[PDB]
Parts: sequence; C-alpha cells; structure tokens
Amino acid sequence: RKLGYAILGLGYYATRIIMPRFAECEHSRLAALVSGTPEKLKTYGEQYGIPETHRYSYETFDRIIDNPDVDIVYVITPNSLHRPFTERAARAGKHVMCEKPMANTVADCEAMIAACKKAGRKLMIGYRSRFQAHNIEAIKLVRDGALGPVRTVVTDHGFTIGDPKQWRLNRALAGGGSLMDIGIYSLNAARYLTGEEPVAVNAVESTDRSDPRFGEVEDIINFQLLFPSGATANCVSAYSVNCNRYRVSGPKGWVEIDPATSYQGQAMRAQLGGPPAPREPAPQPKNQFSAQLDHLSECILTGREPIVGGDDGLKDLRVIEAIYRAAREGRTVKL
Amino acid sequence: RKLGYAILGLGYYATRIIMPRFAECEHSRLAALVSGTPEKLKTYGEQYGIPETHRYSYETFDRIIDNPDVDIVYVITPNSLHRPFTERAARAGKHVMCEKPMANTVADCEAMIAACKKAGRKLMIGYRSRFQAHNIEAIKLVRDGALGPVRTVVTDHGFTIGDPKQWRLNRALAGGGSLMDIGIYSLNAARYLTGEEPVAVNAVESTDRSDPRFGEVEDIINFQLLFPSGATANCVSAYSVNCNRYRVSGPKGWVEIDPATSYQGQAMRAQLGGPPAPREPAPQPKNQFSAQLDHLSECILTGREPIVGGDDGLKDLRVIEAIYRAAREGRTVKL
Ligand SMILES: NC(=O)C1=CN([C@@H]2O[C@H](COP(=O)(O)OP(=O)(O)OC[C@H]3O[C@@H](n4cnc5c(N)ncnc54)[C@H](OP(=O)(O)O)[C@@H]3O)[C@@H](O)[C@H]2O)C=CC1
Ligand SMILES: NC(=O)C1=CN([C@@H]2O[C@H](COP(=O)(O)OP(=O)(O)OC[C@H]3O[C@@H](n4cnc5c(N)ncnc54)[C@H](OP(=O)(O)O)[C@@H]3O)[C@@H](O)[C@H]2O)C=CC1
Ligand SMILES: OC[C@H]1O[C@H](O[C@H]2[C@H](O)[C@@H](O)[C@@H](O[C@H]3[C@H](O)[C@@H](O)[C@H](O)O[C@@H]3CO)O[C@@H]2CO)[C@H](O)[C@@H](O)[C@@H]1O
Ligand SMILES: OC[C@H]1O[C@H](O[C@H]2[C@H](O)[C@@H](O)[C@@H](O[C@H]3[C@H](O)[C@@H](O)[C@H](O)O[C@@H]3CO)O[C@@H]2CO)[C@H](O)[C@@H](O)[C@@H]1O
Repeated sequence: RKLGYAILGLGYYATRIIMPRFAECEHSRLAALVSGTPEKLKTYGEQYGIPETHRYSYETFDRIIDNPDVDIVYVITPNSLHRPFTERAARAGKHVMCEKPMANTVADCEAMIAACKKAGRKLMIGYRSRFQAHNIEAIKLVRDGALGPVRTVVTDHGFTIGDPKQWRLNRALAGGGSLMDIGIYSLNAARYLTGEEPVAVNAVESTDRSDPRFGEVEDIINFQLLFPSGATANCVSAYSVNCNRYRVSGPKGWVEIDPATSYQGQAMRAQLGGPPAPREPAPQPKNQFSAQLDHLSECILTGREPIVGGDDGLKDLRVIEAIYRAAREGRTVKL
Repeated sequence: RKLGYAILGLGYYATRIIMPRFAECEHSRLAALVSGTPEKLKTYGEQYGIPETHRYSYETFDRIIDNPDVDIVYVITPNSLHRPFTERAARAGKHVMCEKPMANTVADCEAMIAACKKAGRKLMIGYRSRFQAHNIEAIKLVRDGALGPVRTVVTDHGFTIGDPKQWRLNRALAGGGSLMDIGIYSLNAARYLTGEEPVAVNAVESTDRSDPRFGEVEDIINFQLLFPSGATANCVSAYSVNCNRYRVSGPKGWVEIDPATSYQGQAMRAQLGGPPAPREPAPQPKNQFSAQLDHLSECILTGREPIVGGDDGLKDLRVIEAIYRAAREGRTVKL
C-alpha cells in the first residue's frame, strides 16, 4: 500500500531534493503537483508521469478534495505561506507534511494544528534529521546512557547566504532571518538530544545593516538554553558563516556530528572511554528523505502519531519567539 | 645570556610541567626554589642542582631580595595566593611571571599591577597558548584575512574534575569554579582570536549542588560575548565534561583546533574555500612552555613589554566578573 503525495510549491527543495526520493519510498508515491508556475506543472508533470487531471494551480488547489489519489499534501513554500496552504489542504480533507520552520509565529502554528485536528487529519513537520542514521545514533547513545546525564550541547548552523533579493531575506515571506531558516536546526537538535524543553533562554543578535542582504532580517543570532535537568545548550545561527554541527557531552563522554544535518556527508566522532575516534552509525534502510516521506504514510496506515508532529514545530516556534525577545530585551527569558 | 627564575609553589604544574622545560630555554635558567614544604626543597633542590642557599620557604622568601642570581619569580600557587606572592616578589625587586587566572578579582589584579609598576619590574601572566604553534597559526590566519572578518568564535573548555577536597573546589583558595580555572581559556581565546574586547556578556550557570564536588564553586557556566566589530563568541566552561577546542569563522572560511590549549597533541582543521581538511601550522623554534619562559626573559633583556602582561590578566578578570554577574542577574551585562 502506497499513499499519494501532492507536492505543493515546486521550488528547489521540492524538485531537486524531495521529488527524486520517492524512488526509495515503499509506502509513498508522487500523485499530484500544485504550483503557481504553469510551466513547472508541464515540465514536472511530463517528467513524473502526472496527468493534467492531477496538476493544480494555487487557484484550483481546493478542488483536490475530489481527487482520491491524493492522501497527503506536502507544503514546500516560503515560510509565511505554510499556514494558509496547510489550512486549505486540511479543509480539502488531506493529511499534511509541512516544511520547517512550521510558520511565522506560535499563533500561526496553533491555527494549523487546530485546522488539521478539525479535519481529522495528521500533520507532520519536515524534520528529516530524525530519520538520518548519524542523528539517530547520537540520540540513542544519549538515551542509552553512554554519556551519562546530558550536560552540554554545542551546536552551530549557518551558511553564507547570497542573493539579497531571495525570499529568505524578505521578512514578509520568511518571517525572520537565519534563526527561522537554519538556526532552527540548532534549536531542534538541542531539544531532541536532551529530550527536554528549555526553561530559560539568552540570545545575542549581530547584523551589519549596511550589508545589502540584511535590511530586513537578522544575520547572526546566537542563543543559550537551560533545561530542567540542568543540561545547557550554546547555539549558533548565522547567515554569514558556514557551519553545520553539534556535540552533546556528559560526564562519561561525548558524541559529535559534523556535518550534522546536511543532505548527505555526515561524519560522527565520539569520545567514550578512550580518546576521540570516528564512529560509524547503524545504517538506515532508506535515506532520510524517503524515510521521512514513508514515516507519515506509515503513521496514517497504522494509526500512529508522527514522531515529529505539529506540536514539535510549535515547540520550536515557542523557543524562537523567546530567542528573539531575549536578544531584543537583553535579558534571560523564562519559559 | 640567561635570566634566573625562582619557582614558587612546587605543585603539579611547577614540578611536572614547567621545571623540566628550562632544558630548551635559551635565555632562562632555574636559579631558585620557594616552597612551603621542606621535603620538596630537598628533593627538587638535589634533582636540579639548586644549592641550599637558593632554597626558600614562604617565611624566608622576602630574603630573596639579596639573591642576585634571581631575576624573576614565577608564582604557581592556588589562585587566591597569586596577589600576595606577586606583591612580595615585586617588593623583593624581582620581575614576576604569574599563573592564570591572575587573581580573584579586578581589584586584586589592579593591585598586583601597581605593585610591579612601583617596583619598576615587569609582570607577565602565564598564557602559554600565545606561544603554541597551532594557536599562533590560527591568529595568523585571522590577521592575514584568510577568514574575512571574524563573525563567530565557538570555544569549549572543561574537564571532569575529581577529588572534592582539592583547592580548586574550595572558594577561599580558588576564587571561583570552572570559569576561573579552565573556562578562562575560552575567554582568553575569544579575545586573542578576535583581537577585540567584549562590549556585552550573557551567561547561564548550571551546577548540581548535591554533587560532593560543587558545594562552594560552580560547575558549568556558559557565556556569550559581543565585540565592537559585530563578532560574537559562544563559550563553554565546565567541571563536569571534557572539552578543549575552538573554531573561529568568517564569511571566507574557518579554522579550528581540538585539542586547542592542551599541553600537547593539538590538531587543526580548516575550511578555506574547499572542504574541511587538516592543516599543519608553521613550526615554532621551541615548545610553548620554554617559549613562554624565554619571552619574559627576552622582554627584560630588550626592554619590551610582554605580549601577555598584567593588563591581559586584568582584562580577563573584568569579563569574568561580568560573566558571573550576567548569570546571577539573568541579563546582558554591558562592558
Ligand atoms: N528540510 C530541508 O532540508 C529544507 C527545507 N526547506 C524549506 O522548504 C521551503 C522552500 O524552500 P526552497 O524550496 O529552498 O525555496 P524555493 O524558493 O527554491 O522554492 C520556493 C517555491 O515556493 C513556491 N512559492 C509560492 N508562493 C511563492 C512566493 N510568494 N515567493 C516565492 N516562491 C513562492 C514557488 O513554487 P511554484 O513556482 O511551484 O509556485 C517557489 O519555487 C521553505 O519553507 C524552506 O524552509 C528548504 C530547503 C531544504
Ligand atoms: N597554565 C597552565 O597550563 C596551568 C596553570 N595552572 C595554575 O597554576 C597554579 C597551581 O596549579 P597546580 O600546580 O595544578 O596546583 P597544585 O595544587 O598541584 O600545586 C599547588 C602548590 O601551591 C603551593 N601552595 C601554597 N599555599 C598553598 C595552599 N594554601 N594550599 C595548597 N597549595 C598551596 C604548594 O606548593 P609547596 O608545597 O611548594 O608550598 C602546592 O603544591 C594555579 O594558579 C593554576 O591555575 C595549573 C595547571 C596548569
Ligand atoms: O556542511 C554542510 C553543507 O554546507 C552547505 O550546505 C548549505 C546549503 O548550501 C544552503 O543552501 C543551506 O541549505 C539549508 C537551507 O537553507 C534550509 O532551508 C534547509 O532547511 O537546510 C538546508 C541544508 O542545511 O545551508 C546549508 C548548510 O548546511 C554545502 O553546500 C553542502 O555541500 C554541505 O554539505
Ligand atoms: O583534550 C585535552 C586534555 O584533556 C585532559 O586534560 C585535562 C587535565 O587532566 C586537567 O587537569 C585540566 O588541566 C588544566 C588545569 O586544570 C588548568 O589549571 C590549566 O590552566 O589548564 C590545564 C590543561 O587544560 O584540564 C585538562 C583539559 O584541557 C586530558 O587529561 C588530556 O590528556 C588531554 O590532552
């Protein structure tokens, strides 16, 4: 049994990363396309053998309610458009996969969660790293007690962003700067590595406003998290340096991945008992993208809850709001 | 020619690490021993061929003023005793090498500086990493513009401390916890890699007071620094995990060392326009310990000021005070 996906927003992540990976899916198939660009419907429709009956514009999208080949809508638009397409998908009676960050604000996440709940449909956020072999290995090491209690997480995510005119540097479409786009991986990892939610937040923001990229959104915003167990996190989010990594440490040792949350190329190093050494993780049957896709399908087929549901996206937005507030007010913000 | 060192406080660092390294010095020699333990004066006096006339207790130390073979007193005691022994050394007409952290407080550092200035004698703090090959290479890459402007420094220093009865876990003798002893390397590195002084500080402290080690001083205190240029640092200081590293990053690339400030075994990786790769630093004429010792001797001989003088130690203590305050008050502290 395979559930049918409609892919909505045929941009870089949809066409270059996600759509090719239906190949290794065992419980998901590409069923429909939704796009604001008629040429893309034709190009990708022909490539993937999607009939015109299964190609929608953003104006005809609501008609997808009458397409029984579509079980799931995967929303892969700019951040500010996640909420309205998710709500429309839910009203069309479809389950929803929504890319990160979930939405601009906590309230927008709550609205999305309520719409899917009202429709009796499942909602999952695209945190692919939870299906990635090295990340799973680090989480399991922590959970198995290999490190002892988690004491620190140090994690940095950033890339040197380019074209000033792209939607990620436009507040109306992006909802914020590096933190919304790439810093969220630092936050999400801090949460899944500790298995906790933070109770206190510090942040420092640093942005050169004379740079043509950064008239509207932030470049650097680094933050600290305190958790109820006493665990701490130091996190970098940046649009002007390249980094992608984390190290989680306890009294018995530590494990790091660098790059940690990239599309490929992960490398893990651990210091457990002896000197630091590379560690190979248990391989996963499917790559992280196909695994993510199949996870939602499998949840729907067996009536289970996604491990990264709407609530996970919302928990991230709650901390993101506090991070921005902490930097603005120059104080420790309590959650 | 060579200047004579008196080594004061014959503990682990003095006897296991520093005193063997006079072998490779070119302008420094071991001339005297000062100790509160008669047996050690005998042991090390015999081992190193130091005559009984050049052996002092803490009671007779002031008599060293009459010993012309002694040019420099190297103070290697618990932190709270740095100030009184430094002042006595200066009043005994000797130049002073003082171990880190310089002293417990800003006021104590200022007092040591005034004492040496009054005596017309030089004061240097034992920041050996400034003479270590990998660290010098990292500073050079920054100053040569290899990375572009520094945007982030991410640095972690900690070790799993043992015996609860040792002076480092005793506030009266240590002056504070992990930040005083090991976290200061994170701070000092942030400062010499940016080449700036911070203008704002955040901090988070986390200590299990039911742990036998931590009745008096702090375990983890992580901090954030903002610099005038816009550069940022995220720093870990810990007594319950092992870490020793830093990475400095700009828009053109990054360089990291791990272990960074250890006695030996430094390894460097850099990302400069290509994928991350190991990098070997330019070699140094001698090891960081002998280089540190000769640096002070050479400064005295040529009249120059040490690159890590008393003001460097003071600058660290100023930020350390702000780190503890930021943690205590839960706010961004301005400097
Ligand atoms: N999990 C991951 O690893 C990744 C997640 N993402 C997430 O995916 C989403 C899209 O990112 P990416 O695919 O990189 O962005 P792109 O700009 O490459 O694609 C965005 C697409 O969204 C559609 N769209 C609808 N309205 C607009 C609008 N007003 N302005 C621009 N585009 C619009 C367009 O598709 P059409 O022409 O079909 O309308 C456009 O091509 C974001 O939420 C991002 O965070 C991105 C990359 C990786
Ligand atoms: N730069 C570096 O890499 C390092 C720097 N250090 C610094 O060196 C100093 C000493 O550290 P370490 O050598 O590890 O500590 P140790 O405890 O091993 O040596 C301390 C010595 O100081 C003397 N001393 C004087 N008064 C006291 C006292 N009241 N209680 C205890 N000892 C006393 C004793 O020597 P005696 O018996 O001769 O009186 C004792 O052996 C500290 O400031 C530390 O921060 C330490 C390690 C490495
Ligand atoms: O070392 C990890 C990788 O670093 C580089 O990847 C960059 C991308 O070039 C850049 O587009 C950006 O992609 C992220 C995207 O903006 C975000 O929406 C999404 O959720 O995550 C994407 C992937 O992280 O940032 C990454 C930095 O990780 C480099 O191009 C790549 O080869 C390296 O593997
Ligand atoms: O990976 C780096 C090293 O980690 C371990 O070294 C520990 C020491 O065992 C511990 O004593 C402590 O030494 C520091 C000391 O407390 C402080 O006063 C001084 O200024 O710095 C000393 C050296 O850093 O912390 C270090 C951690 O750096 C490990 O034992 C060693 O093999 C590793 O090389």
